[PDB]
Amino acid sequence: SMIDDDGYRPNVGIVICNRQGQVMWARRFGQHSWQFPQGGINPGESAEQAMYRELFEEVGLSRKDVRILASTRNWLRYKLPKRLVRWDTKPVCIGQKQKWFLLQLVWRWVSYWYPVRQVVSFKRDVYRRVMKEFASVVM
Ligand SMILES: [Ca+2]
Repeated sequence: SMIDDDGYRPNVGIVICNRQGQVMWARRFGQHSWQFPQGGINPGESAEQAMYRELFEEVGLSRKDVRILASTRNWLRYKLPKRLVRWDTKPVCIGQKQKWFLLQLVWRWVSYWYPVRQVVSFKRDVYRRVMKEFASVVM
C-alpha cells in the first residue's frame, strides 16, 4: 500500500452482516484481537478488488458467497494519533483513507453496535462513523 501525496495510506474495511442484524468480526492478530477485516489497497487496484482479497484472506470467502449492500463512495479519512506515527521513515504516513464495504452472506457474530463500544480504543471513532453511515442502509 502506497502513501498518497497528503500522507494517507489507502485501506479497505469489511462489515459482514447476517439477516438477524448481527455483524462478523475476526481475530486480526491472535487472541482477543477481534476486529472487522481490514487491509491495504495496493497500486493499480480498486477498493473492490482489495476488498475481495481481504475477504478471501481473512474469512476464506469469495464474491459468490457475499452480496454487497453498500460502500463508501469516497474516502473516510482520519489522522493517526501523533505518538503512533513512524516519524523516521519517509514518506511519513500520518493517517489512513478508508473505503468500507457492507456485505451480507448469500470468526464470531456480535450485535451491530457492539464493535463500536468493544473494539480497541484506537478504532472506536472510525467504527462509530462506519456503522452510523451503514445504519441508513439497514435500519
Ligand atoms: Ca487484513
